[PDB]
Amino acid sequence: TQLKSKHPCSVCTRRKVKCDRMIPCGNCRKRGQDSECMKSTKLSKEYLPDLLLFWQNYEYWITNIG
DNA sequence: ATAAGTCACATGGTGCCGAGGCCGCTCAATTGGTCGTAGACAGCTCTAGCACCGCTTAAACGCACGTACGCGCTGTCCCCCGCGTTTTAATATTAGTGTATTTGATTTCCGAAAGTTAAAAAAGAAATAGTAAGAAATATATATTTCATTGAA
Repeated sequence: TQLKSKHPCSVCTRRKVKCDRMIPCGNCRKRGQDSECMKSTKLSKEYLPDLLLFWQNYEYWITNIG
């Protein structure tokens, strides 16, 4: 779930009958609109570890050598 | 006779404090207006529950008889109370921790409210099957006829 804000959907704060706290929003999923979710603040992970693996090769061939 | 100087004397004026009066600020209470809404009021037509009466009889009252249980008497036995003397925790006094409720603040939740809108359904008509009564089909028992056979006119 990864809930760290516990703050309601800003577009959904208008009619805040429920708040499922799901990403992007349970109310938006009921509403079927992800674009409206992006318009608000509203507080993708498998590429960071491979890039860190790649960093070791980068700093050896740029900073140390070259 | 008078200008100038002395001495006291009576009053003018300026200043902070005290007491009374007015005013503004705020909060609560009260009342009038207003308008959506509901209740009183006629008004009408309909169910519907008494008055009567016949009647048929199930039920009820009355008189007489008796015996099944209510109570009274008398024994005999168990059976809580009454003291007397030991035991034993209730109980009031501090007290300390560690829960356990309560109050503000807030912030995210949940349903009253209003407006459309579609489904459940209610009434009425038609189909159809259940059931009872009637008529026909038929199986069966019995009389009747006819022929054969064997004994009488």
